[PDB]
Order: sequence, then structure tokens, then C-alpha cells
Amino acid sequence: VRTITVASGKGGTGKTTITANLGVALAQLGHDVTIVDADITMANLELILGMEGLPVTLQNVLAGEARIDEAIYVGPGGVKVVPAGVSLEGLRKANPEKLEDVLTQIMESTDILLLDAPAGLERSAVIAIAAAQELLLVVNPEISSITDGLKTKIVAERLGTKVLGVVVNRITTLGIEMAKNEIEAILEAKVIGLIPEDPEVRRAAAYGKPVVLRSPNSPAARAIVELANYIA
Repeated sequence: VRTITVASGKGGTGKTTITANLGVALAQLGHDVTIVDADITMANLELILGMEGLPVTLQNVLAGEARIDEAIYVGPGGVKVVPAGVSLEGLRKANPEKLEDVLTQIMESTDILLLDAPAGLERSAVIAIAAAQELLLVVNPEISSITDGLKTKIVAERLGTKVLGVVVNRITTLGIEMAKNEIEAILEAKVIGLIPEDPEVRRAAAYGKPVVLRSPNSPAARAIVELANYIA
């Protein structure tokens, strides 16, 4: 019923980390959550969720080789995952109608649908943004990252996707306050999450257990469930 796309400007902000743990934190709060991994890249949801290879993807479901139920897997903490298999652009050109109904079937199966959009502003990304009602923008406290994020914000507004708020990932807790105001001023939007730089989210990735479960008290984890609370 609630569809949110997580997107960013450049390619290395750490958004997939936020999407995965956000979903796990959301599921831990009792919400029926589903993440559709639209980022056909290495170091994605499968790695961070510590999940084993996923056989059936949407590409299979769109080709009529399988039922959507077969492309929905259960991950850590109860979060569900749906692999796109092929870029959204591809699925969309293959059959626009089918793609929409399948997305509908998915929305039916949950309360919250998170779309891990591909890195930047490619066709597949804008499609992901337009497909959601809300956009969760992820940026780093670096200028380049913040301006690239502004373009993403703009695209969402051009399309009619409402900005849920912006998440600043990997900030040093020292200046935060001034930084937050500064960032909110640059891309005129509200930051609803400040995830401090944390070695633990890197080790979480390397070993396959989301920080939210691996290290519940690390500052990154607490910041993320904090964000899931705001969102839910």
C-alpha cells in the first residue's frame, strides 16, 4: 500500500545498505515489508542480506516462466525480497502492461514496498522513482553527492513522486547540526536520517548479516531503526 523508492545521485553513497537495513528494521517493528532489488549491480541486496543465489526473478515472471509468488523470497528479520533480474528499463520495454500488474501483485502482498533503485539517473532509475509514491533520497555529506542528489530530487518532482525526505549517510556526528541545516538548504528538503560513519556496516556487508541484527547498538544501526520509526 505504501511504495517507496530509495535513490541517490552518484554511485557509491551506500544506499543499498540503507534500503536493506531499513527493510529489516521495518520488519522488526512488525511491518510486512518487501524490497524489490532493481539495482542489477554487484554488492547489492543479496550480499548485504546474506542471501543465497536467487533462481527466479521478475524477468522469469514477465516472460511467463513463473508465478510472482516464486520470485518473492524471505530474508533476514522477516524482510521479503524480489529480484528484478534485468534492468527496469528492459522489463518495461519488454511489456509495460505486464510490468505494471506484477508491481501491483507485489503491492498487494505487503504493507510497505521498498524499491532499491539503480545508482544514478539512468532510465531504469527514473522509472523506479516514477513507480513509487514516495522518494527517499540518500546522499553523503560531500558536495558532489549533494548536488547529484538535487538532480534526483528534481526528477522526482518533475514526475510527481513525493519526497519523503533525505537521508545523509556516513556523516561524522561532530558537526551534524550545522551540516543538516546546510544540506536541507541546498536541496530544500527535510533530512529525516543521519547515519554516522560506522566500520560495523562494512563488516556487516562482508559477512552477510545486516548491521541492524549484527550490531543493534552501533551508531549506524540505531540511526537506521530511528529512521524506520520516523517512516512508520
